[PDB]
Amino acid sequence: MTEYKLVVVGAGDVGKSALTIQLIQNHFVDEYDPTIEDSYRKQVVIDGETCLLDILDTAMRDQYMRTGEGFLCVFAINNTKSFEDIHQYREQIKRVKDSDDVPMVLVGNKCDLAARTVESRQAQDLARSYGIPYIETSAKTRQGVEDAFYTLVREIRQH
Ligand SMILES: Nc1nc2c(ncn2[C@@H]2O[C@H](COP(=O)(O)OP(=O)(O)NP(=O)(O)O)[C@@H](O)[C@H]2O)c(=O)[nH]1
Ligand SMILES: [Ca+2]
Ligand SMILES: [Mg+2]
Repeated sequence: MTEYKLVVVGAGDVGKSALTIQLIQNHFVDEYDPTIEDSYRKQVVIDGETCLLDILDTAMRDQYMRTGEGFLCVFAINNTKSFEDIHQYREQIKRVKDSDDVPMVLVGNKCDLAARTVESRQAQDLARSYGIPYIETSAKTRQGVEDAFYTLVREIRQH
């Protein structure tokens, strides 16, 4: 079966682990729940293709990073700095992959919140400038979580 190596990156506490554990185990990380594990493997069927997903939940990180085939770049919609950090995460990925054209989706997480400081349009516009999809997610409600990871798999297949 086909394999996909996915890497989840982003600033602290944006929800990298929550998104990954929600996709892998269908439960929501809260305050004091374990996010010590950094790697996850899951067999899933995606558009009729049985897929083996390796997911690296980032906190020898560079050797792991270089092997990623696609990247979820995550910020939280109530964390302006995490959104401003995205450009640096993308630049790092581009350098370690040695490519201007890496499968990537921009994820705006925590879209369940009743107040936000990062507007959807400005994330939409940044993603357009990168040529990549933008998906708003909630690891809490599961909204868009499968959409984000599967869209990333589809971007890797398009590559
Ligand atoms: N309301 C809400 N809170 C969320 C959501 N996703 C994560 N959180 C909360 O945000 C905090 C950090 O989540 P976590 O997944 O650990 O983030 P992280 O990016 O893995 N942090 P770290 O860099 O420490 O690995 C936790 O309190 C978690 O419950 C979400 O979609 N909605
Ligand atoms: Ca293999
Ligand atoms: Mg984490």
